[PDB]
Amino acid sequence: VMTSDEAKAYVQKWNGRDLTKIDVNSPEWTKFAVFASDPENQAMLVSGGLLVKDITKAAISFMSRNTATATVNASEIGMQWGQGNMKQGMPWEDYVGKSLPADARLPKNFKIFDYYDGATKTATSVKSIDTQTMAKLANPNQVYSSIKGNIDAAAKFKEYALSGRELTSSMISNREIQLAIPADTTKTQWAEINRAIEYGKSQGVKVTVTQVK
Ligand SMILES: [Cl-]
Ligand SMILES: [Zn+2]
Repeated sequence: VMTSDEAKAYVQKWNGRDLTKIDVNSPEWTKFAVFASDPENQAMLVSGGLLVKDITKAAISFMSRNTATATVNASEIGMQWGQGNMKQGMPWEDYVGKSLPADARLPKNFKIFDYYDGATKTATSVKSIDTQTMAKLANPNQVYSSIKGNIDAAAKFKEYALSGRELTSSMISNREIQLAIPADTTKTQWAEINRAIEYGKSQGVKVTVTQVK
């Protein structure tokens, strides 16, 4: 996690340089982008004078970009937003199921994960978040914390054995979350989503996002 010292020195280093030379997979860019988009640092960076710098502006817009891996029509996977779990979460979960191996689906009450593929040692949790509720639209950091909770759950998992079937963490190499969001998700919500995704990486959890319109 980036300290003010580190952020200040990083900004100084990039003054008057071409920003296209920035490796957006480098650990330092990643840390700075997280630092600079975390809104508990906004007034800090603004009134501190770091926001006038191109790299700081570039970090913010980078974290606000749409990082959805796919876009799917709700009407084609039997899904609706905001009409209750049966028409939202469950069709989402079945749709993910059709794209994973035929052996992968875990029993209904299995804890935390929904799918597991032994061929790749990949355990998958399936989630949907309606970003268009009055709460999520008007309350900063709720989208973030919701995804964070899912991430920590997935990383916390050690072992679950239910009615003759068990999965242990020694057999989980990849932890993934397949997250669905509505396509009218806002720029500010995308910042939260990307911060959550990056936090996912540090916990060894891959968060993949599909926009459902
Ligand atoms: Cl456990
Ligand atoms: Zn489930």
